[PDB]
Amino acid sequence: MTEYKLVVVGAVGVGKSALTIQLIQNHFVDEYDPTIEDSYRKQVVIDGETCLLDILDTAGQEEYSAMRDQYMRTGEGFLCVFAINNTKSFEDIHQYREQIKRVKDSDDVPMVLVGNKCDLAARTVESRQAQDLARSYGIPYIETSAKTRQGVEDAFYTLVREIRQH
Ligand SMILES: Nc1nc2c(ncn2[C@@H]2O[C@H](COP(=O)(O)OP(=O)(O)NP(=O)(O)O)[C@@H](O)[C@H]2O)c(=O)[nH]1
Ligand SMILES: [Ca+2]
Ligand SMILES: [Ca+2]
Ligand SMILES: [Ca+2]
Ligand SMILES: [Mg+2]
Ligand SMILES: [Mg+2]
Repeated sequence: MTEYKLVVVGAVGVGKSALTIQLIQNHFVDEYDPTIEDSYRKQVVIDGETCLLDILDTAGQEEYSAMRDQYMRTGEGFLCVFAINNTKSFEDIHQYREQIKRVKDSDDVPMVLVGNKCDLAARTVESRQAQDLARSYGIPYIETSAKTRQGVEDAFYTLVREIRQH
């Protein structure tokens, strides 16, 4: 069957792991355990196609930035996550995209911009601000909550649909 290699990137604490775990295991992780690098694999049906999602959950701790080149090499599409209550994480997106761009030597790498924690009211990144960033990259912007599940399937499935346009 078709395999899609997805990679989830973004700053510390934005909810990369909680998003992936909500998608794959259908529950919310409330606690914080920093990730080094974990892999998840699950068979799903997307738009009638039975396929395998292979998802790499990466570290947001800058201390592990040296690992980024390797995972940017293998991935077919990237979920670039920030949190809507974390302006610095939004500003950090470009460093993730710029490296993805250099490593892929491409300006059309499949990606989706994700604004996570949309269940929280302490918003400092307005939807339109993120829409503008995504537009400049030529990719969709989607808001999610790993806590409530809002947008979670949408974000990952949209990334699959982006890879399919490549
Ligand atoms: N309210 C709310 N909290 C969230 C959401 N997503 C993650 N969190 C919380 O934010 C914290 C960090 O989440 P986590 O998924 O570990 O972040 P991460 O981006 O994987 N961190 P790291 O880069 O260190 O691996 C956890 O306490 C988690 O419960 C969300 O959508 N809503
Ligand atoms: Ca829980
Ligand atoms: Ca390279
Ligand atoms: Ca692009
Ligand atoms: Mg994590
Ligand atoms: Mg502002």
